[PDB]
Amino acid sequence: GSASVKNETVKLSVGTVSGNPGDTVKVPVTISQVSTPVGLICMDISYDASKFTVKDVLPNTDLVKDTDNYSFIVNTSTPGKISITFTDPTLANYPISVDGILAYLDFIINSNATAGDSALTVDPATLIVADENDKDIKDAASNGKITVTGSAPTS
Repeated sequence: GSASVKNETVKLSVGTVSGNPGDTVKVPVTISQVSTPVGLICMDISYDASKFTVKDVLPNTDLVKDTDNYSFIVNTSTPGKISITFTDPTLANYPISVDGILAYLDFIINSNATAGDSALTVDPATLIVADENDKDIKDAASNGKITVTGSAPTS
């Protein structure tokens, strides 16, 4: 009924994870309350480049399919910024209108990283979630918070 022909408010959610210095932490970006197929996703992750270091990111292939159609775009910007963009032209074949995790962000917590809570600032302006009707339909709050335990003498 109210989906596709009607656009809803898609929540982009992230949570709080914990890790140790030298431990690799994976931050899942959760997409919730989606019913209309999304096609345009862009997000800038501005994080602490000294405390964390991104390895790579895992796209959820349930949602993002046939990434070879340039549906998967990751530009590793100047240290601390990750420009991630998922734009899929294959949205009629694969309608991302189902919930789950969008992508998993893998960050290594640095050896010299200080304990405490440090959140990853996902830039809300560069964060764009538009469907095939090109409407930004996101209720988004995304600051992936990583609680560094600091389980060591110090680091």
